Amino acid sequence: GYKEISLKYGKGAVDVKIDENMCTVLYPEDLPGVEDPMAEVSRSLKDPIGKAPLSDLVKGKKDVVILASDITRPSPSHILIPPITDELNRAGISDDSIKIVFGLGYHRKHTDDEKKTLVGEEVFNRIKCIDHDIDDCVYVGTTKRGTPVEVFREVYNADFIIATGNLELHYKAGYSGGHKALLPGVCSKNTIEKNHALMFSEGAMPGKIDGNPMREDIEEGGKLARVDFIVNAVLNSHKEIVKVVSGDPIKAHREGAKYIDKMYKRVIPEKADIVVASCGGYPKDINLYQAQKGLDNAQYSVKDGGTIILVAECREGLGEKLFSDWMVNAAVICEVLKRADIYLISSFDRSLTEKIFFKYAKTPQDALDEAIKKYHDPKILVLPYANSTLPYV
Repeated sequence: GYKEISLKYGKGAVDVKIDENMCTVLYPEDLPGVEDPMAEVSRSLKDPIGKAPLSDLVKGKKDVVILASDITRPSPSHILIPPITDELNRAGISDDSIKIVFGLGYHRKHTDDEKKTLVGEEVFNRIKCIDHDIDDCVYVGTTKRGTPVEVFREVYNADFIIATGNLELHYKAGYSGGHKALLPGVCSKNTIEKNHALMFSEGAMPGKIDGNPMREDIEEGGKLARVDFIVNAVLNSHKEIVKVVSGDPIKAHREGAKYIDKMYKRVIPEKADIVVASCGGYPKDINLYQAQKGLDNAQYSVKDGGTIILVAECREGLGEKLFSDWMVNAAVICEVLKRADIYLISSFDRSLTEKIFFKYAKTPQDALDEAIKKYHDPKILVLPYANSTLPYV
């Protein structure tokens, strides 16, 4: 036994020493970003998953709409959109038959400069770039979960809809991308409101599609809006494009989700009694609110009655105002995970750490030594990069 594992903590690192036969250490396999992203887009458009290529699908269309967004940054639009329009032009579709719609959801409209940023100045000059108008939607049906689907008129009017965006793990929708570009981004306040209520279901969790009510509602509303085709950028932890998937809004998305899974999903035979999770260093552990991203990932791998040891400096404090005010009087995950014990190894003192219901230890080793005593031959799981590593049972 007695393996030494170093865990990132703030701007440095700290060691923990574990019986090697008691523990297992899971690491992400962060792929490097492609050397030529636009060429990668072109590759995947010749290689569409679950659909014939754009060449065969858009013949004779006159109102192609491309969905882009920067609700989530960094947007891939300026890389994905030009190679798409190249394919449309190749198939005989002129720039007057092409339209780009930005999915605002609840957010404010874009300035001209911000639109040029999102699509590139050359696309902006050739092709109309239109902000979602949340007050100009058209009802197209209700999902089986009761979400009325009211789509922006520009999108409703289209004879062909190409959804673009990122594809990564999402803490509620399981994964981003696919039909998510349409629902709720270019839908009405009603669609956005009711769909968002599914966030609080028990199956709204990262890495889960089937049985995820939020993901299922999204893909359903997306299907009532008849999204035709997706182009999605698979990102790594540095938000670099490692892969592009194109084609059927369902099948292409599943392919993208397997690439994410190859990088970040670490399947686990059962839940551990002790989980040691580092956020991976400053500034991912800059404050407790941000450290939650590590804890939200570790929460699925600890047993009922288990112990999480969260290694996160939080030099800048509790973080976001509404989250912090809740902890001392958005925080949802911490509240859920309190069927286990949580040690916080941080720059906080014991009094503050305990005031927010964490257990306190000076170092991770001290926390693990006291936790190990509370269990009979505990299984120990160590997540050195918990902000991107998803243990999955």
